[PDB]
Amino acid sequence: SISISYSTTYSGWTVADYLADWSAYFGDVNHRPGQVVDGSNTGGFNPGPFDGSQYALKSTASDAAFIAGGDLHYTLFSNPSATLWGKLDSIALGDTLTGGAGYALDSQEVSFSNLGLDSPIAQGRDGTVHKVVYGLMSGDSSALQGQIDALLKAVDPSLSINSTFDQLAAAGVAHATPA
Ligand code: HEM
Ligand SMILES: [Zn+2]
Ligand SMILES: [Zn+2]
Ligand SMILES: [Zn+2]
Ligand SMILES: [Zn+2]
Ligand SMILES: [Zn+2]
Ligand SMILES: [Zn+2]
Ligand SMILES: [Zn+2]
Ligand SMILES: [Zn+2]
Ligand SMILES: [Zn+2]
Repeated sequence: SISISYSTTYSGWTVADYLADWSAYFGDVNHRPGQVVDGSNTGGFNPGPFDGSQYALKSTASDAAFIAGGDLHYTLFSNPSATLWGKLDSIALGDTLTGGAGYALDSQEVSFSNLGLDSPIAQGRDGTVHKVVYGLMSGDSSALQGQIDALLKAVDPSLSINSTFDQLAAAGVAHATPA
């Protein structure tokens, strides 16, 4: 079942409000045709170069960053091209990316783990893993939100992305860490 870690700063926040805030502050890195710049808005894999247990990306607007964890593969130019696929077990959100091939966030705000998301290569860019991560890269947490909402309801059908982190802690899903 999904497990969430949150800084006590966010106890009274809803998951949706947190995600919409973080995504707006991270912004859109403009990873799209004609706009990809190696070393600026590609992010990186650990161990990489195009596969690993982590994919991490820093904002180009702010100090926000995220780390996706699991078993992740990027097809680059191979068919189906520009597809991230594999198993997505976790998403960590916060600021100030450190490390590398592991990555960590200096300020880890919220992490969602045991996501259990998996997308085979055959689904291409329509895979859930691709859509969740590419959404974050593009300033849009909607895909992530939809997956979190379904996972929460699978544990306890009255929970949702409009639950506060404290409500999720009372339901046994979330765990606070010191600010
Ligand atoms: C090491 C990391 C990455 C590198 C070096 C990389 C490189 C590139 C390059 C060079 C392009 C431009 C290709 C073109 O438009 O012809 C591109 C486009 C794209 N990338 Fe990435 N990328 C990386 C990570 C990712 C990740 C993690 C995702 C998804 C979660 C992704 C999704 C896309 C998408 C959807 C496009 C547009 C594809 C198209 O329109 O043909 N990329 N990438
Ligand atoms: Zn955009
Ligand atoms: Zn192209
Ligand atoms: Zn694999
Ligand atoms: Zn493998
Ligand atoms: Zn922050
Ligand atoms: Zn599957
Ligand atoms: Zn219930
Ligand atoms: Zn109930
Ligand atoms: Zn706990």
